[PDB]
Amino acid sequence: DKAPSHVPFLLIGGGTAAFAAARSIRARDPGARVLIVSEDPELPYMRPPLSKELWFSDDPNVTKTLRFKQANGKERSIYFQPPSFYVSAQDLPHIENGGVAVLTGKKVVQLDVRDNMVKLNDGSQITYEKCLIATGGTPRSLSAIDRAGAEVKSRTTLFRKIGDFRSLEKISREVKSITIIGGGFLGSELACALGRKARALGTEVIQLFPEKGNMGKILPEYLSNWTMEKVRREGVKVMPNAIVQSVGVSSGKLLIKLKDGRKVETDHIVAAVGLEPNVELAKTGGLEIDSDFGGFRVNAELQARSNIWVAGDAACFYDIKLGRRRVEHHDHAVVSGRLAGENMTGAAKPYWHQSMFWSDLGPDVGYEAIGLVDSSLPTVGVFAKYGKGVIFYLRDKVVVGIVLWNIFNRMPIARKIIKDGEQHEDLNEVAKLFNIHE
Amino acid sequence: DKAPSHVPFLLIGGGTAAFAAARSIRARDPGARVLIVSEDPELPYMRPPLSKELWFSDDPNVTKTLRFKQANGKERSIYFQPPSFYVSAQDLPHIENGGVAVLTGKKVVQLDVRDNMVKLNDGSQITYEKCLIATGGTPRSLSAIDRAGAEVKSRTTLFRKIGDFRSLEKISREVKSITIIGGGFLGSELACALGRKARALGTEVIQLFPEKGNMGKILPEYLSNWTMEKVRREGVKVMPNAIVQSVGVSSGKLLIKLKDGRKVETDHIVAAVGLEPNVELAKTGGLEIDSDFGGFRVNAELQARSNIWVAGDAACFYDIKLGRRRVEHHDHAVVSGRLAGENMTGAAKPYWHQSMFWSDLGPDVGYEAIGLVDSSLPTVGVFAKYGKGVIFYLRDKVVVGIVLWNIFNRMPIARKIIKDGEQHEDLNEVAKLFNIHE
Ligand SMILES: Cc1cc2nc3c(=O)[nH]c(=O)nc-3n(C[C@H](O)[C@H](O)[C@H](O)COP(=O)(O)OP(=O)(O)OC[C@H]3O[C@@H](n4cnc5c(N)ncnc54)[C@H](O)[C@@H]3O)c2cc1C
Ligand SMILES: Cc1cc2nc3c(=O)[nH]c(=O)nc-3n(C[C@H](O)[C@H](O)[C@H](O)COP(=O)(O)OP(=O)(O)OC[C@H]3O[C@@H](n4cnc5c(N)ncnc54)[C@H](O)[C@@H]3O)c2cc1C
Repeated sequence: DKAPSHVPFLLIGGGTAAFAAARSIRARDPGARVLIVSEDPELPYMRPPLSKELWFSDDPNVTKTLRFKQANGKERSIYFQPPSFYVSAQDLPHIENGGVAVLTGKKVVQLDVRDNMVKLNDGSQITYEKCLIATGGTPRSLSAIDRAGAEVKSRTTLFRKIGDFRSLEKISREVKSITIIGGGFLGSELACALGRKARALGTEVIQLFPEKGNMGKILPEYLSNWTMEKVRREGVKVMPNAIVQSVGVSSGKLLIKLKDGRKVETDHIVAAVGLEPNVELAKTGGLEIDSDFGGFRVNAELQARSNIWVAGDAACFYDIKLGRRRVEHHDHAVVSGRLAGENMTGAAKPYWHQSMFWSDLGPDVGYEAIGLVDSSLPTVGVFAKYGKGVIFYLRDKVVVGIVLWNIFNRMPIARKIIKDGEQHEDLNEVAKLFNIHE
Repeated sequence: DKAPSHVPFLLIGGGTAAFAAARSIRARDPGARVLIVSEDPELPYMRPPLSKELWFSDDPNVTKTLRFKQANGKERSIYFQPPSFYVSAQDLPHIENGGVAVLTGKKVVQLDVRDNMVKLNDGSQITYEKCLIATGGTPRSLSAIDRAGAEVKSRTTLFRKIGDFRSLEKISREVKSITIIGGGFLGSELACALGRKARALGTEVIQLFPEKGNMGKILPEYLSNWTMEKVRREGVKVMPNAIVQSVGVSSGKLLIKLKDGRKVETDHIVAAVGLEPNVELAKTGGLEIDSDFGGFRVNAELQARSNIWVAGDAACFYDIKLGRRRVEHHDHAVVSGRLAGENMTGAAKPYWHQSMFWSDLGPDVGYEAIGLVDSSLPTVGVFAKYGKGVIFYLRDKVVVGIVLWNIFNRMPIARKIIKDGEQHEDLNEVAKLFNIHE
């Protein structure tokens, strides 16, 4: 309840990276006292289920329980730990053997790097010995929607939190037409999710984006096209090559006008058009932000200053093997958050273990990716029963990124390929490492 | 001298930044053991005298003694400390209360960050606890000269080291014409030095550069032009707007041909056209280079990795007040080197004290500078008795750089102006702080 005046380990933001760092610290410093300061009233929880498993649950009380069944059939909660796992912030300095506390509903509004101090929105001040910035990011919006009136904004969801899942799940049961703007994995996952729900009600789900196919920036054109067909088969009207010119309300309906002259009538909009790193604290903290990738600029060890690290979506870090990056993946927040916790306890380790990404777009599509995955890089695809396959992303004749298409339990192989940096003469032989033959 | 297997503090490079760090480390830890590895045969020495005082010495043995009198008339050596200040590398781990050693004539060729180890050109391996990279930079040459024959290269000086001063000084007494290429402070300082020698000796000194006038990139056009006139008054033939097309030999002499119709014939060429940061070790070390400014990319505390720092000309650092920069100034090497040393002894403080710059172009021109000094920025100059004046460099209606023209003992005032960063209603009133009125 009441924030202590001083804490050894202070973690800013109560998300995935923060929780991984808290567990990492406690593992290496058993009696450590870690304080997470989270503006969100919720305790740390994982987000991937918010766009997937929580929508495919048979339990009608899922919106209340926030529980789901994993791939192996085991049921669990999206929260990393139950409330009993944590200690209260007030008892954190006094409790024997320390623990992990979460100060929910409180925002760090000022970072005093000189005096190792943070100021909260309620005027409280907390001094620290080692600080992790794990603020993640805010979902971006459209300028066309920003310029629109207040009703348009109130009928637009920026999907990221538990509150967005509950509000949107209720909307899906109240309106007849939901439009998703954005072709990325998130927008495509929400389209498949709302798509399955729409079938029970006979409602409409629309997805439009500027690219020529789903994940146009990520997957090569041919696979992006195939994926778009699978999204359509999930009960989605996909409108590629769509750039939003303006948005307004006409007779109660939302009217989306595209630059190509087309117009779309809908009841509600979901905007999935990228993430904005939360770097407000860089101003008072005098911390550097990366102008190319956004976010806090940190080195290979995720360190910004003597006792300040950054992990998760907010951390623009230097990859020794792949260059400066900023990754927005669940496993990355775990890996980078875990790494930060180790470095905050003297590990002095650099980012080395490459984190992975995954996405599920209906039952027939499951993606796993790792490394530099971008459609503008040269690509070589090897497939077998359309069906499954691997896509290698090349730079300087070396594989720097891999996308696995309906191939599971083989990420270590992909990680080793990127690691060794070997110049392969025939990627067909390399595809056999992923059980792709013929 | 032989290198130990281990040393607590390892400084790569034996220049100004390295010495300032060694002095700083020892000041903080009077028992520290510091090893400087220098590819140069010389002990650490300051460079500004190589283009100024050493050429105006009243001692005809200056080229051998390398001693000179400062502005206050106090004689001293170009070396930071005499050999008695240092100990041998072999005895460094065994001498009680440690000391500072300089491994001369050895080049670190490999940096193994993982194992905190370096490899020398002779195969020796040295492990460290904390490491500073102070490798400075190599003088840049001209493509036109790179294309010329070996004889042309043999008669071109890349002025930077003690050997270049001795070689060029010997030449000035053996040839009839020397040509300096480059309009910066270095080229201009050398022009004034050789020009004075040419006065009471009967020889020619030529300076040519593509800019409209000396320090075209630094000073405003009107002040650059005024400075060019006084360099000429020192006995120099200044040829602005000169772009070299080729360099060849003609009857034993060097014939420079500019892109325009002009042609210059001289006996010797001195090239002073910028510096190339020495970042060879970034490859094996897995260290990040700055593609914009060059050099190693470090944070505000001059840190690159957990136990690696960078200082001096080779350090691209984050200036909390002015942004990311890389400065190539003597005082910067001292300030950043000693700040590095402090941070290598647990200080953990950012670059906050702004370093200054100076240049002497004859007896009637004394420049001092601080902050972001760039002719492409908007400037406001205030002058009194042409005489003296101050040049304010503005960004966002705030002073970010100051050049003082024949105004001394007032750098703390210029530093304070840049520190406060307040929008001034009238810069004339600010100029009064520098004793400029009417
Ligand atoms: C709906 C959804 C589905 C996803 N699905 C997948 C998937 O299938 N696969 C995959 O690999 N990745 C997926 N991701 C990405 C993954 O969830 C993110 O990379 C991960 O959540 C990043 O965690 P984080 O801790 O870095 O940031 P966050 O989880 O955003 O944590 C930051 C927290 O700090 C708080 N905060 C911010 N500023 C302050 C402040 N000043 N003071 C206090 N608190 C502050 C924020 O409110 C927030 O609660 C998904 C993301 C979303 C949103
Ligand atoms: C002639 C001259 C005049 C100048 N006059 C002025 C002036 O009036 N005012 C001013 O402000 N600045 C002046 N400067 C600039 C100032 O001298 C520099 O900013 C300063 O020398 C930078 O010091 P440093 O230690 O960073 O680099 P350096 O002095 O270049 O030190 C680097 C050293 O490390 C060595 N080294 C490099 N790589 C390795 C390796 N792998 N292993 C081992 N050793 C290595 C190099 O050989 C060199 O000896 C002048 C410079 C010159 C050359």
